[PDB]
Amino acid sequence: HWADYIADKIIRERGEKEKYVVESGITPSGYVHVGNFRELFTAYIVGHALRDKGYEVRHIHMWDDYDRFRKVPRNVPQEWKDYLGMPISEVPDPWGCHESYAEHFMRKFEEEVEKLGIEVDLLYASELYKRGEYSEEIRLAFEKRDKIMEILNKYREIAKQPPLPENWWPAMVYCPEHRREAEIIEWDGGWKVKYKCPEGHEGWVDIRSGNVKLRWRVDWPMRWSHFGVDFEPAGKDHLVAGSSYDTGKEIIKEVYGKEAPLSLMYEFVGIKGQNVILLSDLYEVLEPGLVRFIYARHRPNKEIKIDLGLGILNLYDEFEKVERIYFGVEGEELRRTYELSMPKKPERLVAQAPFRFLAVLVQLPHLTEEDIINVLIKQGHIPRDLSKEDVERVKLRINLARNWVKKYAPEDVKFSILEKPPEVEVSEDVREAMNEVAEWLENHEEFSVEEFNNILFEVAKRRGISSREWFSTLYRLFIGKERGPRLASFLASLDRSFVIKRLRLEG
Ligand SMILES: [Zn+2]
Ligand SMILES: [Zn+2]
Repeated sequence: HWADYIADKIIRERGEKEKYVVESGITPSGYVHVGNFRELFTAYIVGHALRDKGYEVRHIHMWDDYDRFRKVPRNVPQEWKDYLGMPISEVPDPWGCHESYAEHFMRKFEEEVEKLGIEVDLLYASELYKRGEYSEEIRLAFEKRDKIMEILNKYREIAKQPPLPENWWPAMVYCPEHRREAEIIEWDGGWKVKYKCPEGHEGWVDIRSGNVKLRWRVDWPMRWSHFGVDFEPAGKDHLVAGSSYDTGKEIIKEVYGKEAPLSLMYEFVGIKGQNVILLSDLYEVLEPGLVRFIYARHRPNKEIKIDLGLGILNLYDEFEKVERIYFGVEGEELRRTYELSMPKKPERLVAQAPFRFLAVLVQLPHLTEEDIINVLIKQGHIPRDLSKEDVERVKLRINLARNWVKKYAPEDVKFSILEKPPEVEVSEDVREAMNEVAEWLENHEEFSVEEFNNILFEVAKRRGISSREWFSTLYRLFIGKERGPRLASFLASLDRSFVIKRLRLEG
């Protein structure tokens, strides 16, 4: 919904146009994470609602792969200090799998975004620059140098930070002979700039080539001008008083005679109980649709803390419930959230096997993917008639539950069936109650879990047995623990004669 708002605020603020332009951008200096993805998603959701009003939109995702190589992350060979100063799109790939350093991190992210079904126009600074797509706007930068410096000192002073150095140029240079950054020394009134290469050297370079890059403060608003960016969310750090945005909101005006696009602050994203987290990490246990929904369910300035542990079970339940309400297959605002989280138009409900139950079924080794699917059918969680998408969705989720149990689930919920019963105190009352449950199971090949579960309380009530004594005993005889999986659906999933013989304390 907050995306529809900002949509109204965009049709209002900006004039009513034919096609709008939304933008997101990242520097591939390392692994683009779950926090960076929030920016692209925010641009996509607003762009999505914009189409929901009949307008047309272009979502530009800009890769600042032309930024210099400042620092060497962890896991990246230390022997790569030699490439600092070079643009990332020309720095080698530490692992060899790709052409550049920037490519390794860009490919991973673009692939992670596809599985989410989110479409965008990927642009590369390195290509736009080289092609001279920025020749003109770059010259203006030099033509309005004093103006730019004026603006940056205007804000630097509010924060009592010292003014820009006297011989400051709004752009840098990449030495053609060594490709490392270099301070610009001189300029004309058109093209050509002189630079003083680090160490010992001098030289001239033509702006019309691609070795004259606009420093970020100018480089951003120029970009908003070149393309017609109408909306572009950004990190808190760029929206702080005299930061990127405020300083660009002026440069684009006083230099490119344009109004800056509207913006929005998106907050932090992480996992509970907690070293970078990528979309790949969430994929190990979260369906792509779930990921999308999680980002559409929060307000931009409320941080997202995903519980990949025990709280993942209620996550799926709430998600499933909303999907059911959306298709009316179950008894208002969440409704539009479901639409906005989906890149494509909602087709129909797809078989939903309760995550918490797969976590249980997946811990019974004598069960194949087929067996699991069949259990789900008998206990009626998924229709008997499964489409292609349905079996495709249930199989993936089964794998997601198997992954969650191995790596994210707390130790408490792990269990294993005891092939033989343990020696445990069992009162005459419980004994007779288990005998009644076994008889009911022996005379009822078929039944619904819901009723089986009612029968389990009935027998306990008739004999006068508390919950802790009743359930902790059944859990102990079956899995050797005091607590365990929801009882009714658990027992129904096991070999029937195994449950009967165990209840009868004879096997
Ligand atoms: Zn690579
Ligand atoms: Zn040089």
